[PDB]
Amino acid sequence: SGVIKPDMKIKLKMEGNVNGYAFVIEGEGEGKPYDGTNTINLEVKEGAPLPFSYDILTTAFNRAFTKYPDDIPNYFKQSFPEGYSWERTMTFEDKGIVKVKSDISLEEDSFIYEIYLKGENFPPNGPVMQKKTTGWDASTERMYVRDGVLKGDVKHKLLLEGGGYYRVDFKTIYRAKKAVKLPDYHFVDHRIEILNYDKDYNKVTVYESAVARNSTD
Repeated sequence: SGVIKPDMKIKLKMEGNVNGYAFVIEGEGEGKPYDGTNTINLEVKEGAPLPFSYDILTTAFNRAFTKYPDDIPNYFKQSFPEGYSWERTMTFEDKGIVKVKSDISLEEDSFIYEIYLKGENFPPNGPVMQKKTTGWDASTERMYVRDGVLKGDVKHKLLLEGGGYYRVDFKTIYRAKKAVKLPDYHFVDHRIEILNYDKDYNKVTVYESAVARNSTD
């Protein structure tokens, strides 16, 4: 049988620092790895109230939760039980930058994430530090092998209060902790949202769906 069950739990901890503000968030959730869906409930443990847009954290809160057709090798699911890690750079159009890394492990029927996030150079009157974003657009991530590991690129966008986009390029490198069958170039279509939040985003629920498809259609 599979180490990845059809219903998997999620536990995570993030240590973060954005424009010098340190914080700690813990999360618990669940998802359906084979359906590509996941929901995480986050709680700020240190650093409340967060003085920046929560949207710069949400995509850090696991591509094991991706629906894949059998004919596209699944880099992420094949990596278990050993698991995988990822590191990501998010370059924002006003020169803000987030670097985030996460280690994804498995114990019984929970994935465990250990996340470190550092955001720098956000303008003090920009949409991030002034909490004027409303969420991410739906996106498509381009997945392809480089130097033996899997890269994912996204030409992404945050939506702004009052209309308009705040563009953000994502570059992620995913590293399996064992030899796996490598996929060809393909796409993962995402939609992430904040489902609910309390006043200062101390308690937040995030949902994401993700589905893979070929690059030859």
